[PDB]
Amino acid sequence: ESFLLSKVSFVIKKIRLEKGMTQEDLAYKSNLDRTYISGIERNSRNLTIKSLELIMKGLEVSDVVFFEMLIKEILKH
Amino acid sequence: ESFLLSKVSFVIKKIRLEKGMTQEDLAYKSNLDRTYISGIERNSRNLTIKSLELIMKGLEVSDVVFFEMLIKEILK
Amino acid sequence: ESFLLSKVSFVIKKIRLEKGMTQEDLAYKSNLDRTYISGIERNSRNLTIKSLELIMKGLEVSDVVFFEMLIKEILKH
Amino acid sequence: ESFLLSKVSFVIKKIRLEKGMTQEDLAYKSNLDRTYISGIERNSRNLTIKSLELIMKGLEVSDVVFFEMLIKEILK
DNA sequence: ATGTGACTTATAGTCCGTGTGATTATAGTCAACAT
DNA sequence: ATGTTGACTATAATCACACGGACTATAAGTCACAT
Repeated sequence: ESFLLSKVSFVIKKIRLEKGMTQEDLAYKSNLDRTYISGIERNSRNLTIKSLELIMKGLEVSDVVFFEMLIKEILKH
Repeated sequence: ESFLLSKVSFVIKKIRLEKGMTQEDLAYKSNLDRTYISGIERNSRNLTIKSLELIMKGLEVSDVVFFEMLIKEILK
Repeated sequence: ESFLLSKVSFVIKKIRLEKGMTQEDLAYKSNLDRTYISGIERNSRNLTIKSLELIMKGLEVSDVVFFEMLIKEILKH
Repeated sequence: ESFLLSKVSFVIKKIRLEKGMTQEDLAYKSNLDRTYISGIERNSRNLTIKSLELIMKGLEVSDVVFFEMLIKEILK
């Protein structure tokens, strides 16, 4: 569907595994539904900047380093 | 409101201006509503990635250039 | 399958709803997985007395009270 | 160990005796292993409902009578 | 008769994830009128 | 030109649940040898 979305959803998962988190921890720490974290990674889903922020806080990661990894993923072949 | 959401909006407005675009024209170029655009720039909207993407295409700016800018703006 | 199991299964759910609990709450307080609580209610799984005991403690109900409702459900038409 | 588990077992042993059965015979009647039964009666086993059901069949006691008894036993 | 121990094998119970209908909050989109 | 106020309607986001596969702990079932 959307170019950027699958990149965002890819990076959320990448970080989540890097930090040895599971989906449902992240769902807690991000103060969003269990199934939403799944749905974001699983398919992609069209999240909101506010929701993205919540997830970033949950990944225990800064806006900045998130976007830095986002850029790197976009740039790949 | 949100810090990120504010910086996003600021960035959208910044790029629109360094390109000498009007809102009217930013909305024409991305096929969204001008009041919608207005709203974002006065930070009254919490856009989705999809929408953000349409706005980048309307600004004629790559995802990467946008985020490069968004990062810099984020750091005061 | 087993006669007693689906009865035990039924009564666990009945109580759980009577107390306005959700599976999530229950598996919570029973310190079992929410998958297992679901599994039990769903497909009448074959639990252990120890696990049943945990569920009773989770339902905030006593041995006695449970077995009294168990007897009732068995007796029904 | 568990409180319930001990009284299940106690009950199983109680009924086997009130009937005049040996373990050997409770095992035969319920098509289970004798050491299996001995284990339960010394309370070294944590039955599943299914197993309990087989032991009730062997004792020839309905679920209801078993639980009526277990309750009474439970209340000291 | 019953009670051990110790040793496989079935399965109970765990852990992480997928996929889904139904409801609620809210973004997406477009009016009217402002300046 | 841009701002703001309601609106309607799509959909983001929530909530309670089912379902699967893979792995770990342990109950199920059977030996040998006590007594």
